[PDB]
Amino acid sequence: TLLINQPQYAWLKELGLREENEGVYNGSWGGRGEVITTYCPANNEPIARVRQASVADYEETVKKAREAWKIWADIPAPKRGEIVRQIGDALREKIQVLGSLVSLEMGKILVEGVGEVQEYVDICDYAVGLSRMIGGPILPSERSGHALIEQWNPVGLVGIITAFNFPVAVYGANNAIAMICGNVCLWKGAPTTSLISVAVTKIIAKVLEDNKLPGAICSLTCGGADIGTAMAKDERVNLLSFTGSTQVGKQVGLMVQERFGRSLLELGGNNAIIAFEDADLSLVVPSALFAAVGTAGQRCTTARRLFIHESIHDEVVNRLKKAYAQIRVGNPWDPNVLYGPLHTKQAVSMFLGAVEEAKKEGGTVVYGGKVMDRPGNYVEPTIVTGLGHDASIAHTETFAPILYVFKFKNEEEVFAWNNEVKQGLSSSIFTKDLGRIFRWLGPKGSDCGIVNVNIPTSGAEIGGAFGGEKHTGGGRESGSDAWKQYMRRSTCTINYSKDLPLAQGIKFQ
Amino acid sequence: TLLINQPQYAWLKELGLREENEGVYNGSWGGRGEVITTYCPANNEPIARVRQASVADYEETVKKAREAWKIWADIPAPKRGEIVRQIGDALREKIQVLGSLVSLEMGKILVEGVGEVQEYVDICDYAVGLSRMIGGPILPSERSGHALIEQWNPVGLVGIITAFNFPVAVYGANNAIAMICGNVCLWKGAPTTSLISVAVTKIIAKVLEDNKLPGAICSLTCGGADIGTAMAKDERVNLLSFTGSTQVGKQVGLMVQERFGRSLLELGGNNAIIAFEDADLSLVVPSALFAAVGTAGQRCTTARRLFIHESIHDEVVNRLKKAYAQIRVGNPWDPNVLYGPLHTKQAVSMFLGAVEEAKKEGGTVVYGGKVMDRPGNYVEPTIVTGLGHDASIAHTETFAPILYVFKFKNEEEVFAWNNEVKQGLSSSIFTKDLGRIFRWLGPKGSDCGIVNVNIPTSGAEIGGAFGGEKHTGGGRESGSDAWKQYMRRSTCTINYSKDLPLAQGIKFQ
Amino acid sequence: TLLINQPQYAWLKELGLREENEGVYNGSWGGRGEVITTYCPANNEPIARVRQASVADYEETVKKAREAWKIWADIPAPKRGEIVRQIGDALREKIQVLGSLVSLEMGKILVEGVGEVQEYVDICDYAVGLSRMIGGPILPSERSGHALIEQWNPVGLVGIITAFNFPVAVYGANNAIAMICGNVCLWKGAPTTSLISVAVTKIIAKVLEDNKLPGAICSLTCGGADIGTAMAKDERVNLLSFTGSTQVGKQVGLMVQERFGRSLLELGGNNAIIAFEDADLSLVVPSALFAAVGTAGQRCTTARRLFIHESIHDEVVNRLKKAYAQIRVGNPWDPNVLYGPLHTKQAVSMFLGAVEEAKKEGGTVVYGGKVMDRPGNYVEPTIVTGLGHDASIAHTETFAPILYVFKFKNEEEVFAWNNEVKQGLSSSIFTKDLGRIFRWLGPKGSDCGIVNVNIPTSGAEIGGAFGGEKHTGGGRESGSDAWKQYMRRSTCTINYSKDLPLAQGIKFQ
Amino acid sequence: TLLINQPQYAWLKELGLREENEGVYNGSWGGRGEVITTYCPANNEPIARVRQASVADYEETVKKAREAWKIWADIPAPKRGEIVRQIGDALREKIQVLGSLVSLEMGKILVEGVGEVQEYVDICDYAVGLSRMIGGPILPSERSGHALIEQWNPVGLVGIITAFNFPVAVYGANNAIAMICGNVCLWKGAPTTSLISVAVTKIIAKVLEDNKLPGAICSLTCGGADIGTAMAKDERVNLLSFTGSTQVGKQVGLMVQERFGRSLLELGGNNAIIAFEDADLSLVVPSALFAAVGTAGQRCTTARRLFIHESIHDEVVNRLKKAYAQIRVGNPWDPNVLYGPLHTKQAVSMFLGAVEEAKKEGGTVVYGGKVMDRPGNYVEPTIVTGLGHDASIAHTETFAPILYVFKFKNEEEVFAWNNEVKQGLSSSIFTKDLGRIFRWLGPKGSDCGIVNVNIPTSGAEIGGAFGGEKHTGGGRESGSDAWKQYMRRSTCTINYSKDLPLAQGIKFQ
Ligand SMILES: [Cl-]
Ligand SMILES: [Cl-]
Ligand SMILES: [Cl-]
Ligand SMILES: [Cl-]
Ligand SMILES: [Mg+2]
Repeated sequence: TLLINQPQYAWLKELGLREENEGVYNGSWGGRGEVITTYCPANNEPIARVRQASVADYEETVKKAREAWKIWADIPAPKRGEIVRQIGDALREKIQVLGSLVSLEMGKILVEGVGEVQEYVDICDYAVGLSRMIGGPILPSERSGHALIEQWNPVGLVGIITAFNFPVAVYGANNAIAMICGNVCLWKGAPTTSLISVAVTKIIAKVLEDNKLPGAICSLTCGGADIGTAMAKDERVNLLSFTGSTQVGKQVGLMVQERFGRSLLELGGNNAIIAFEDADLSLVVPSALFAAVGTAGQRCTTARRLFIHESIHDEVVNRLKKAYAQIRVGNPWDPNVLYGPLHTKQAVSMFLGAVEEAKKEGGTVVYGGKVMDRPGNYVEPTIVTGLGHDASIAHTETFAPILYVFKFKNEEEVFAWNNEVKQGLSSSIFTKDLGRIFRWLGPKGSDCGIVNVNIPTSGAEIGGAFGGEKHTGGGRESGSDAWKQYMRRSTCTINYSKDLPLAQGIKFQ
Repeated sequence: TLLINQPQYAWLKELGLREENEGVYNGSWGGRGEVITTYCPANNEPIARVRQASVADYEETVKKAREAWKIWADIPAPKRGEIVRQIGDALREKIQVLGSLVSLEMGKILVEGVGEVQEYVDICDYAVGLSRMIGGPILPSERSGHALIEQWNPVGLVGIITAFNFPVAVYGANNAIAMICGNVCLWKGAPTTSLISVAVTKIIAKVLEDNKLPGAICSLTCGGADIGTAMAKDERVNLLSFTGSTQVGKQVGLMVQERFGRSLLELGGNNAIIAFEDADLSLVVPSALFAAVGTAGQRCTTARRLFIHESIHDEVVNRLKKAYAQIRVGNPWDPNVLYGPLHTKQAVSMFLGAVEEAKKEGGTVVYGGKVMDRPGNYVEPTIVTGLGHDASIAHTETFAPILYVFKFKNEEEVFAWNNEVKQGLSSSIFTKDLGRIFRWLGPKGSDCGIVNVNIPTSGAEIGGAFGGEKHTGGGRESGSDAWKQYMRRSTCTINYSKDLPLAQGIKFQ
Repeated sequence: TLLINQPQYAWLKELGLREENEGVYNGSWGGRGEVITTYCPANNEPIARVRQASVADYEETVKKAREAWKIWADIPAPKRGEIVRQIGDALREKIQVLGSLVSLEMGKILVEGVGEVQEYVDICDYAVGLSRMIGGPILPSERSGHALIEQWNPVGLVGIITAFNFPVAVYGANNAIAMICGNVCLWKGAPTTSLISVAVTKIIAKVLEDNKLPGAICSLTCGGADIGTAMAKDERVNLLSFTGSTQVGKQVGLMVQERFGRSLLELGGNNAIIAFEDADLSLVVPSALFAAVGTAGQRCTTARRLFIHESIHDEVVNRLKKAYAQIRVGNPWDPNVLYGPLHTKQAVSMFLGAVEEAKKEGGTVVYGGKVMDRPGNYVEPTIVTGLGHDASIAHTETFAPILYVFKFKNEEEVFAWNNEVKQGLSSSIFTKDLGRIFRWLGPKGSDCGIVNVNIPTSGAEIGGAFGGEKHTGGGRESGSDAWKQYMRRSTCTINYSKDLPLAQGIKFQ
Repeated sequence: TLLINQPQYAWLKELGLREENEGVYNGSWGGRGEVITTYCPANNEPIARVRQASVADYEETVKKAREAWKIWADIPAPKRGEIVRQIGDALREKIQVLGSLVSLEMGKILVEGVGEVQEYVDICDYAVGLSRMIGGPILPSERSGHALIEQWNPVGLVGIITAFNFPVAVYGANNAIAMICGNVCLWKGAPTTSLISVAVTKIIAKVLEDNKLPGAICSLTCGGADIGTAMAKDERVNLLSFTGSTQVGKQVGLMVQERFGRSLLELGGNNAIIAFEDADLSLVVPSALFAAVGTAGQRCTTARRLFIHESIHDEVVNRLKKAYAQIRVGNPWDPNVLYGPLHTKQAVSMFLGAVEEAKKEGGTVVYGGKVMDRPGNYVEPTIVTGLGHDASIAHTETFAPILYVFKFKNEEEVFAWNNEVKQGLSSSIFTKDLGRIFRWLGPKGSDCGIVNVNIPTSGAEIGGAFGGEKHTGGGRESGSDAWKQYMRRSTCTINYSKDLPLAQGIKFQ
């Protein structure tokens, strides 16, 4: 009954996958923990199985990774970049089958599965350039005969815990940057995307092996809360990068702080689009639709709140309704499909509960709101009007395609309503007004980590630092100087002179 | 019997101090909490009194500071820099009496009290430059017709909790940078340096008032653990900068993390000097003496571990003992005095406790070890030989002038011994060897935030970022890009084109 | 008959000026060249005399400056910054009388004379911050056991030749930055602002002398084309910063290039304001008036071309005409005056010549065009319509308040018309259109060094790099990384390892 | 008799070369100028022919390149980076045959021909990273309601004139950087490496055409001084990057300055190695040998002056002589060969002239000094002792393997002797002394653009800016912020507020 044993899924074996897969890699493959089966969310059929990490596997792997670091940190950063360049090429060679696996096991449409691998590929090439650039300034000392230099050095072992919904690119953004910065990595992906984690690790492991480097430089320990909690408490994990829910990330952040470790937290979002009276509606309507229903509403950057100026609210809602009806639903890997399943049946339950709560709280479902009657975890993309902007359910991140629509009149109030929630990931205004745009970008504007104009809430690219504020946790990935989170700064004074310190009346020899 | 009522301390009134002083400033002066008397540690005589903050004082002050922020954040950063320039000049005008007050209330020698004010003065002038420079890059977007900009904006209210031992400069470093970054400040200094906090706040208040700015931009709430804990828990404190012990800072860090605030932690040190066989001993011996006994061993950067190559260990110890015997002890304001008292009577008891534990664990006191028979909190500067490097007492920060001396043979082991403690603030090697110097600066070298060569563990200047790693807490102050900790980064994509997104087969209006 | 001998102008002595002044400073004051008398352009009366540099003076001064450099370059940059900080304070103390001298000898209104000194003061404070920041990155070498560092070091002697119209601030921007970068300076100002040059040099000389530094660090050799040509040809002048006409600057550039020196060229402008149909006309009209008539049209950044969309052309011209009639003319040191005299009688004659040329080429004088009926070099601020945008006189920089007005219809054509002249200093558009703004800032937009939006052509501040492209010469002053022009870059590889190169089959010992 | 018509050289056809090759590419291939034949310097046999550019070819190519720029500058920099990435891959695929062509037509050994292609490959990958990074800062304006941004835009057409001795990598460093900065390029290579220029252009043209981009983005006009002089005088060539002799580059620099263009000059070297008394002689002797004789002394970074402390001078010379005798001479494609021919017979004549001049100026040839009796342009690598450090011939760059050896005693004199020549490219000291190393790197140290320690004068890598000072011309290539030379800076103030300027007593409408 496993999909991997059916001839039409034989392409899975191009990624090195089998009926039962080892979920631990440290140079050798293994796994003594519980065996997990992952399921295709489009049809609820089992794909294949992964043997997860026991405690003993975790111990063995952390030790091997930290021994590997002694070799890896001695490799000049540009030569570490060459390894990352080869990882990029190795991903390129498997981009179609890896993207297909992302679609099969996670459930996003094929163009987004492929696009996720391409993002990892492109971050590799960015990191190759960074590998010749990272460092700090040489500064003019106030002391004669002294140099003053800012050095940056790897922190050591970077633990990377990732979420189900970007099962390739979040790891990749952390991996590429941590690697060129001289760190070794230990990955614990989401249990429901274990095959993706194994497949990516097979690709990287071959590059490391072909370059005669210890594979534990990019270690893997598949598991769930058990392994993740161990990483959060483990003093040997010098930096823990955690992408996931605010609820879990809060506890991870506390555990890392308890041991004076470093954490990089990429947590929940509740992202608003604001359409002012002067907005180009032919831009607003498709922008809101694709940002709200993309990935079936399961992006951290998904648009979940849409504020529309009262003068245009009804027209925008009507136009969105007509466009929602045209969304093409199907298997996520099938041609021209725009909309696939939610990742789990529990996500369907949370969807239904939020729709019910919105209705009981005075909202009107103007489109969608129901489960779809087909195999897998499909729900209708949903638009809710009439709720108060401070309704409890509107302030909650429900990881599903529910778009709460609100009216506003004035700029100051709607900026405050963007900022009033606990999350702080992405935000967008649609307007032509020059002053409003720079106020939005200013100290009295959006409080989010991503602050966009005339592009919706998923508007981000690898050249910038990606992340959020407030309960989104404060970490950054990929661009700008995000690399500094993966290294330790030292401020270094070098006395190269023959000068002696003042004796201060003491008779020294 | 208050020193401020005695003729030879009449200079205290030049700072605006009187017998009983208001310890709350938010534009108005007040203080309805407990009245604290601070004492001169050189003679245990009371100086004057300060009315501390009640809960109601704290609440009123936080609200007024956040109201002032609405005004302050709208002032262009270069004009904020002009205010910080005037603060610098106002400190210059009072540098002698303020330095004298540091010597009187805190107990460090006069040149260091004056020197502490000078560092604040110099940070002000550095911040004036920064006020025309802070910001982020404009990046090349991959998207046609889009701009990509990294913006930086103030976090809002920066709470600043400071230690007794640098009662002017730690606050000043945070104040000057936080101000040009567009933040308002709330200061809670050490209770035993309350008069210093009041005096500094009087200087700043006059500058703000002369510029017709709300005084709550630089608010003061004197108090102890009650006020500091409230700040740690207060969601209105956007960044909490904490300088203090690791024990207290750990709890502050956890409380801030619990509420997804920002913390900047500057915690304990256990700083090593390492002298290799090729070291210039005429440089090593005075360097170690002044870095170990300076400020009576009460700098966070004090040298507390001295590793000496076995070939020169006995010679260096003998030379140190002969030099320690020449240290000039007396009132810290008297001319040519090098060595004053410890800050508190509790510090004297902690000193004696550590000396006893050192003896139990196998160490030998070769110089000092006892309380001096004189008024005030004077203890002998102390040298202990023969302890194992991993002795529990050697791994502890005892904030007293106790220098633990160790032998070593090879570079790899002694670098490891530098790194093996939980603290990670400052570190120094003395050597002539070019390769050893660059290895010390590299990934297998010192793990501290300050990594020095042929200058001891207090070698730092305002152009660099100041702080440590590990249990020193990770925060940075003053130079390089430390300013970014006082601001929030946004990555901003601006679509300025008339281009519409691809319709993806949906028919839009 | 000298103004300095009349009681009405006795304040001139507060600047150390006498009836006859030494125009050479190299630590000693002297001048064996021709004695020049400078005149007040508001009343054509002689002010006082300056003894200019002979060739022997020039030779002696260059030698003393280069000897002084040996001392100055050994002073740590932050301590050089402290000298520059004190220069800023000394300027502050004389700001009113020095600004008054700028008004008296050069002729601009008092607020602009004072404002020029204030700009120098604020550049000093900027440079104080830079003095702790200048330097380059430490980069990750591809070679094991090697460091790679980018160093910056002073070029040596920076010659500074300046124009009459900013007789304080151009020198100051070069002086403050060159000084913190470790260079010594040699100033040759405009002959007609010799008293200003002497007065500034007296202020700086006292600071240097008070700090026990050789005065030749900021040397002065007053003179005309002969001294300027000598500097252009002198291999001992490592960097020649030249501010002045394109005609003279072209020759200075060729002379410096012939000897493989460095030049920093700040040459002529022909700056355009473009008002689009959507512009705020209540912003456009005052912006254009003040940018066109400010300093009697004698700024390098003066607006000389005004392109107005055809739909609003007639209205904007009518509003400009009504406002020009209200310009208040008089002695530039009187506070109601917006508008002072031109700098020379020749300038008045050239104004008249340009007006006649504009009429010959088909232009209509709609306001002004004539000399004013009063003593001093006063001309009417002048507006000319009906010329072709490619009229010869419109493409010429005439240093007089003549504003040439043109119609346009389309964005691409008017951007091209902005760009079609040989000058490339400043440019401004007035518009509300977001896309037009970013196209103006982009690769098909303005070709100038200053590219402004809704602020006119004088919109610049010290935090940015100031300068132009094309025949404006390409140099930059003040902000961003302009400091790099005053230093030499080295890319430094340091092998700190014991590794030997591969023998490649050769037998070495 | 053409090598390309012989079966042993059929591999040349892998580069698309034939008996007679078009030497003009602008999207179409042509060439109506003179047909040049290039010869193998190892045996003086003709290889193949190239049809060079006539004036009409040049004029059409410049126009086509500037038309192509309209498309290219509108492509986002990251997407321009993607093109450069594919150029790197296309070079990778041809690296062996292209390296072999460099050895055949230029004459350097095969590992260096391949290594030159590899440097271009790695610059492409570095540029891919930079394509997401280039830009300037957003700065904090002193003006309320204004933004201040530093923009960078392409200059347009970058003409690239290259020397014979790095016929791939110099072009590639300029091409990759100019391309990601949004410029189109026009290449005129050395006439004696025309086949290399054609082969590289064939590789790039295929990438451009495969991407449906106009081929004139990377245009080629093969020719000699006629085309190069036309480029130097052509106002349509916005930046002219020139690599070549100081003698030619001086005139190029003057012609570009005459038209207020931009030049990037990479001119001659006269690079010194200095061996101090404490140097590692097992490091010095091989370092000096390989840096002096590598590429038969035809690197711009070749070591030409060797200063040895008097205490070790005779020993180092004796060891160098014994090592020179082991240099393996032969065909530069033969695997066992270290030393091939000079590039031309004129180079042989210049070598002989310099050897006899050195003897006439008092030098002694202690090794070599003769032409080799064999086919091709072979001369003996040569060592000359006994010249004064200021002998005219030692101050001249003779592009041939002649090493002039000098004694010295003290550091200050030998630093001055490094600096006393007109050239300023590279420089190296060998020493263990920490203070001497930092003095060498400081303001009283080396005046060159490359300043090395314990690595010889060819020690450079792509992460750093490459170039020299003084008569080396000042330009930089490849790393750090060298990219700014290929773009134009604008300083942009944006008033986004509704604020109007102060009326200054004028009543506007
Ligand atoms: Cl001693
Ligand atoms: Cl629509
Ligand atoms: Cl040898
Ligand atoms: Cl008006
Ligand atoms: Mg003139």
